[PDB]
Amino acid sequence: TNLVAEPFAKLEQDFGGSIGVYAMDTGSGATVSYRAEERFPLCSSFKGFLAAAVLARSQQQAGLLDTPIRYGKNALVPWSPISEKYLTTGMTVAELSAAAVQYSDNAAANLLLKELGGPAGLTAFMRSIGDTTFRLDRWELELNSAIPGDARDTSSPRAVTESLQKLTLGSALAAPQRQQFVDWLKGNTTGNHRIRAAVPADWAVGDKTGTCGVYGTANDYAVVWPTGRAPIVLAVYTRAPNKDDKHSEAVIAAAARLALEGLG
Ligand SMILES: O=C(O)/C=C/c1ccccc1B(O)O
Repeated sequence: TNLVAEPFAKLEQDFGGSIGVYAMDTGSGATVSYRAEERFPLCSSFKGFLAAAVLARSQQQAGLLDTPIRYGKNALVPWSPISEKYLTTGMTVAELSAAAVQYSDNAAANLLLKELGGPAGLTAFMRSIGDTTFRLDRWELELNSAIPGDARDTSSPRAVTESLQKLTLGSALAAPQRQQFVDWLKGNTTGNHRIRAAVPADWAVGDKTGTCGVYGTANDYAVVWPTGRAPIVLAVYTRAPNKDDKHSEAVIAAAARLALEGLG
């Protein structure tokens, strides 16, 4: 029997679906795992790793991040509020990356995906950092279908957390790029009701959300700096068996609380 897991099982039963959690305390090595190796749809959470992949490329391309991109209306996608706002001015690669991370801007994400060689190019970047689980197969908005049993556009909570650690705290990015990735995550605007709702107000948090909508499917991953302590990295993913089942931000926050409470 796994007593640590019982509150998570109760939570997912109340929710009406499945919850996957992995959390790592980088100071002690302590972890919390629940369905941590199961696949869940990435939804928009892929956009954080997209931004990291762009940052990695910028390490060999002088001024890539500062390069202006003058996209047209044909690049726009529903829920592209930053891209629409800057349509008449253009945006730099860095601004597109920040929009994808901090507003889940769909047009910005697809524009950057194209620069990287599409979903397979982002998947290849994740392979290059040692992530063998992540797979992106489609673009926005098709990647949100979240069909039960479909492995397209999925990863696992553990693989997400391990890759997030490598990119934000480890050596997968050069230091200036690691810091930029962290800065973008800390400026996210979409996650106030998810992992951020689980952490004490004085702790610093960088996160990236995902919401497929269908099949009760939504998620969040975060790096969390408790004041004066080594950071925690964690991922919380959800799904549900019926297409019209609704996702729950409260369930994501509640799972994150249990993860923080369960850490040594
Ligand atoms: O970050 C979120 O919670 C939502 C992102 C989003 C919004 C509209 C359409 C697609 C997505 B995404 O999850 O792919």
